[PDB]
Amino acid sequence: LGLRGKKALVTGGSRGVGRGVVLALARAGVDVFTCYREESDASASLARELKQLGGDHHALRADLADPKQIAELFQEVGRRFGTLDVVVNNAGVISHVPYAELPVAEWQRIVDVNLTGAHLVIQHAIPLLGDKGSVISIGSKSSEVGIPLRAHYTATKHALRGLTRSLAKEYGRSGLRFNVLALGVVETEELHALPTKFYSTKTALGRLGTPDEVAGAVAWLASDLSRYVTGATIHVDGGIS
Amino acid sequence: ELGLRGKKALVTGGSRGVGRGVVLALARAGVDVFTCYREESDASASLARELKQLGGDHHALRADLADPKQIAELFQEVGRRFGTLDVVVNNAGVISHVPYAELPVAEWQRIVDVNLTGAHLVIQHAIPLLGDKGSVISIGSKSSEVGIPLRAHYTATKHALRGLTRSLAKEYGRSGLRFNVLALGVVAEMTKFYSTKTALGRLGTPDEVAGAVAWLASDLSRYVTGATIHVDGGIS
Amino acid sequence: ELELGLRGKKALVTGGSRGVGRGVVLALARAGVDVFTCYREESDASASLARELKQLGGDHHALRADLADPKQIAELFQEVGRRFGTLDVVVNNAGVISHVPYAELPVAEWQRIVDVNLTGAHLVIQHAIPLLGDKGSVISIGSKSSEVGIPLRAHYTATKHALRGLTRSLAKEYGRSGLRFNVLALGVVETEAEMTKFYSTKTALGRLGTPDEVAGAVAWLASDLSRYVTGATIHVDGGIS
Amino acid sequence: LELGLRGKKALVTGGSRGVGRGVVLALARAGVDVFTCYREESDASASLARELKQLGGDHHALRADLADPKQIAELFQEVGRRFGTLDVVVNNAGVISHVPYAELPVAEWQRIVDVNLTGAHLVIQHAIPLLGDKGSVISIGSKSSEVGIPLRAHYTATKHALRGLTRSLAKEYGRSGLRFNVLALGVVETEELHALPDDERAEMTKFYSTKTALGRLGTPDEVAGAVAWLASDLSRYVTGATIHVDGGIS
Ligand SMILES: NC(=O)C1=CN([C@@H]2O[C@H](COP(=O)(O)OP(=O)(O)OC[C@H]3O[C@@H](n4cnc5c(N)ncnc54)[C@H](OP(=O)(O)O)[C@@H]3O)[C@@H](O)[C@H]2O)C=CC1
Ligand SMILES: NC(=O)C1=CN([C@@H]2O[C@H](COP(=O)(O)OP(=O)(O)OC[C@H]3O[C@@H](n4cnc5c(N)ncnc54)[C@H](OP(=O)(O)O)[C@@H]3O)[C@@H](O)[C@H]2O)C=CC1
Repeated sequence: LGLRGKKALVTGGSRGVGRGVVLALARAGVDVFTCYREESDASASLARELKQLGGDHHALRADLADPKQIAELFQEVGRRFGTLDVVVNNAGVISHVPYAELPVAEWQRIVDVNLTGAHLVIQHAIPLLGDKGSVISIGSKSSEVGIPLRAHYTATKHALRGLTRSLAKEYGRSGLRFNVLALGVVETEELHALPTKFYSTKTALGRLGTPDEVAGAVAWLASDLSRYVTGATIHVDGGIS
Repeated sequence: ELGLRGKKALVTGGSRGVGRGVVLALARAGVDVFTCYREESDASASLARELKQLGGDHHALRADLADPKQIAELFQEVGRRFGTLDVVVNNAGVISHVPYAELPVAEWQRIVDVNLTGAHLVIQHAIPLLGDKGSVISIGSKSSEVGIPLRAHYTATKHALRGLTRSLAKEYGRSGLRFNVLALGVVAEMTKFYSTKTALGRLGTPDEVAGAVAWLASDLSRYVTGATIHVDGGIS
Repeated sequence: ELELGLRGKKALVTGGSRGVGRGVVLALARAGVDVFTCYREESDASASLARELKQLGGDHHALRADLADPKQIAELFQEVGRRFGTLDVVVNNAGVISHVPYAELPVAEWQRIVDVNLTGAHLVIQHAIPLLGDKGSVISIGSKSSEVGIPLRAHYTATKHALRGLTRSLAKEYGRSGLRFNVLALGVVETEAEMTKFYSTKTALGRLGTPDEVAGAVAWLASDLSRYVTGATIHVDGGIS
Repeated sequence: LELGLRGKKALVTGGSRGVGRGVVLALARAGVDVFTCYREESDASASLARELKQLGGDHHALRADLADPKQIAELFQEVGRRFGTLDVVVNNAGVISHVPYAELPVAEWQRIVDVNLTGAHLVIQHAIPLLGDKGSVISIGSKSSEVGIPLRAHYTATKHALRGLTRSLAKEYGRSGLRFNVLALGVVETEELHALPDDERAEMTKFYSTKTALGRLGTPDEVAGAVAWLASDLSRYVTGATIHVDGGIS
């Protein structure tokens, strides 16, 4: 595996899947740079824990819907890190709106964060990945299945597959690998609600996913054990539907 | 058979290429065809004439699909001239060959605004006009599965059309609306580079696209929704 | 020019006495296609089929032939050669299924599902290729379920998925010879209360399929309107899960 | 984040040559007790047994023609008798041939079906009682089964069948602690290296590297990297999936 000493950027790592991937990479000895949109309890506790671990980690506010802020985020990634080994496009948004009522600004918001943001993050990171780098984008199985009231979400998550596939062709001989992780249903802040079975019935394993299991796949794509894996969609979904 | 005669269709980007073939083939079959283009050209003037000469209630207006209010205007005129729609064909799209590291954000936005947001807005405006029964066809690409250097922004948008279509299929299926994607292949030291990749050894023609479009517009495909139909000659 | 142009063609449809095959056979026949069909055992289904084909005047033939036996596939095609001489359309529709727990699946039941669904489909195609000549459309009946997975039926989905891998190489091999090969991925189709609503909830259209809806797709693939379609998996499944 | 592979017990079919030999040796060097099989006594099988002996611990290599259900029963008598338990199964044994489809004799179709599809099915069916409440079943597939290749339709039919088998088995046994996945391989250099050279000096290598994104063929050890992950608890939520280890070939 050999992750110790690498430098990784993980967008949207203050909550859920991003927070699990960030903390798991850090405990493995990866220098993890992460970002978030707004100062909240989650990012404050995230910085607190990142400091409690031994490593060169950073957590900065950056709204990926604003290309200016992506440029500033990568200014200080190159300032503090200088290089990157792993980029993990994980930041994303979602909303449940009937399609006929979906406002143009909410369509544009989901496109700007989930798709244009991941693209700009990748584009800025290409110079800093160098001779060798692994780019991982978080997709979802739902874009193959289709879910009502979230056509704008599945549109963006499926676009990441088309983006990754062409990028893998373009930069393969440069030593850069691009892949997508197709996620099932991962338990995140369902703990904030009160009474899961609806989705567990759809899985083959009979349980929802955990952010650390996504981290297990991210760690493999970060590792040289996957050095011949590029342009692929890796399903980490428990065989759902 | 297909039973297309009399139905009403909107085909975006019908002045040239694949769109012009679909528009002209649907018109000759007795379909009232409403099409649009981005800029007044010899192709759009030639198109407007050939349409005006057929026994048909055909229309061709200018509408830049990267401008949401030109799309809203386009559908005000479709609603006045047609009142209703049976089939919509998201064909308008753009492509450019740019080294990814050199791709400016504006050219990225242009491909997204036309290929992705445009198709979404056209669909969103057309749903009221389709009523209780309709068939929405979006033009995709086999290249979004293969990957093509210098065109990651293009394959991003064309693959987005599949994720959109799959969710719209499930949202509007019980309302009588069907949503599908046509994955197209390549439509002489260039013809044969692509012919060698095909199973049939030849490039496609717009009228063969019209053959699939016609099937998806008919009740013969009434149980087909949320699908990606490959019209690519088995390429790659 | 936007017409199917099926009148006068010659078609072979395997397993045409019940279910999807019977619907495809009768729909092609009513459209003026001379239909050759087969079945495994003399029943009233086959007797009803022959009586109705006689009532729809045309050069139709319905013979007994067990596709699990390569000797009877060979003779079926001697009869096809005698009576038709040529073929325009082939529909690999015949297939068997059983619900057996995978650990208790006997070798003979596995082998019979393989013999009929896969080896039989392959022998039908191998025998039919000479009869198709310069131009022909081969259609194999697949299933959407082989992408989803169904417990107690891993042998069924194994064979129905194998038809896709066979079809795709066959399209590459014979494309320049004027032969097209495709698969119809079927959803749940009404044939021979709780199950109807159980599967209808999984569709996008909220209803199960009809054999005539399959025939609508077969009709397209048999037509010149699909002359550039080959090596494809066409889904006729109502958007099922 | 660790592969906890030391001490596990694996069965890798067809381990004397090529990809399976790379997977056997890589797993054995990692502290996995590896059971493997082969069809005929060759110098490849003897070389494998000797190199396994230079390692530890107890690896086993036994002849078993998987076109014969009786010899698969023999193989699993010896596995349950020397191991008693399995943690990983890799369906790697496979055959291929170039026959013009119109010339393809029925016995050659049946041979490819017997080894690539029925053989793997019997191996999985015999291995389930030994995998218990936790196990990982990996089947070696091919990217070529979705691109299509002339003169090999019988091969791509069987390699694509493995995906349909795997997906339904994942649904059926997922709640029992068993996971099932496919590794779709690209062009992996094996002893391609003997049908040298000009035929091989860049005719084969260059034609296939042009199709890849990385511009190079795969090695058995890179396949072993994927087999390692799927055998590990880092992939405990990965089941019913087709993992592409193909260098982006298309
Ligand atoms: N939850 C699930 O079931 C699964 C998730 N996914 C995908 O995994 C990824 C993680 O999502 P998930 O964990 O579920 O939800 P999150 O709770 O993680 O919410 C979004 C995360 O990304 C950040 N974020 C949102 N918008 C921005 C923005 N403009 N700029 C920077 N950061 C932003 C958020 O930071 P902040 O706190 O400041 O808002 C937050 O950390 C998503 O892409 C999702 O599509 C798909 C299938 C399984
Ligand atoms: N480029 C590639 O290598 C590709 C690999 N694959 C798949 O990887 C797997 C192995 O590929 P490869 O490394 O080339 O294997 P090889 O063709 O080089 O050798 C096959 C192995 O399987 C053994 N084996 C055990 N039982 C049998 C049996 N009944 N019949 C035949 N062989 C048996 C063989 O033993 P023996 O020494 O007696 O022959 C041999 O060790 C195959 O399933 C293949 O489909 C998929 C895509 C591409």
